[PDB]
Amino acid sequence: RPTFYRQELNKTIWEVPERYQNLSPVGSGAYGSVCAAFDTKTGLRVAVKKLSRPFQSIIHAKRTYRELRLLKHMKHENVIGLLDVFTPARSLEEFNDVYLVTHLMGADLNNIVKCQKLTDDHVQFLIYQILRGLKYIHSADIIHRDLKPSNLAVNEDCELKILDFGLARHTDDEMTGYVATRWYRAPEIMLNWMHYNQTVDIWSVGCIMAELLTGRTLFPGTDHIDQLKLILRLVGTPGAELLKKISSESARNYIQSLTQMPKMNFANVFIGANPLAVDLLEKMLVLDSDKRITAAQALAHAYFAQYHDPDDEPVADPYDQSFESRDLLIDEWKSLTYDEVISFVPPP
Ligand SMILES: Cc1ccc(NC(=O)c2ccnc(N3CCOCC3)c2)cc1NC(=O)c1ccc(NCC[C@@H]2CCCN2C)nc1
Repeated sequence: RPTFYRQELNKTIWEVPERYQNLSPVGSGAYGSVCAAFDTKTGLRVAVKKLSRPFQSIIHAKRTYRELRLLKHMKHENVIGLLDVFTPARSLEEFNDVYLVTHLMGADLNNIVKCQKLTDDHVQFLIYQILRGLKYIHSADIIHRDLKPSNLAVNEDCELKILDFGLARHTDDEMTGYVATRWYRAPEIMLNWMHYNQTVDIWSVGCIMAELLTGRTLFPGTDHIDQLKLILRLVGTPGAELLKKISSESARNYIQSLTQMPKMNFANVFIGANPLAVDLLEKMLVLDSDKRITAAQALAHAYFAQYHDPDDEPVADPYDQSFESRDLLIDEWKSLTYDEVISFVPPP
């Protein structure tokens, strides 16, 4: 057992192993708060997330367990992994806090797009890496669902990892109005049209890739409906096949009220872009999610010829998420989480 020390940081007491020094607050929300630190054991700059009252309700306890499971499984160069997980508790009886440790990220992709010269080469490399990461997570049936430039971290070498920095509770208020939390979302998620699949994240990749090519948000809607109109303007209104797959009858009935529009010419929206980038965008930004290119198919697209190596694009180990349908009490979620904390083995 390491020795732990205590310190107050803004609003709470952080109790962490001695290896972790120079803790400095970097973010806070209702689900957790994060400090940057130096891990003296590995020489790494690390982020330390202390979950906020992780076992306060069934919803919080299950979300704690879910995030811990996910981070324990994800072992890929383009996906955030878990460097450490700890608790000051010496037994299940006293277990109440959970701290998760990852590499400390620097710039995100907003910090890249808002103020650099992005060549086509940069765009190929950055999108290649997102798709490489997504082939991996999707091979485990892990769906991100909130892929957006602020969740992609990028180093000075343009190396990228997919994360989720979200520290707040999931919410309606959050996706309301002229907000980046909605601009990248697939329209079937945005309007709850149907059970969504892993290509919700490929739609987001199309939106991010468009934005690296033009420097502008592709669909900066002022609300859900305005955004839906921007979308349909570009990709055209749904045809009969897609309409049937809209299980929501009110939603299906709303889209039929709209004047039909044809899919636009993407070379005339993405003026000057590499024709192969334009081709790829046409395959990503398809309204019917059954017809969208997958991450694995996209990595094989000619746009990525300079980067694609089918022997160096790995898939994940099988990921059991049967717990998602398990009906458990707070203390059972808490014990499952405890076992995962104590069984953690650090990466090499
Ligand atoms: C410590 C920690 C603990 C857990 C997590 N969780 C996740 O990333 C996470 C949670 C749920 N799902 C995840 N998955 C979903 C499937 O696709 C892969 C990602 C990922 C993430 C962190 N890391 C951070 O939150 C973090 C915070 C700040 C930071 N650097 C500070 C500077 C910021 C970073 C980018 C822009 N900068 C201003 N680095 C890491």
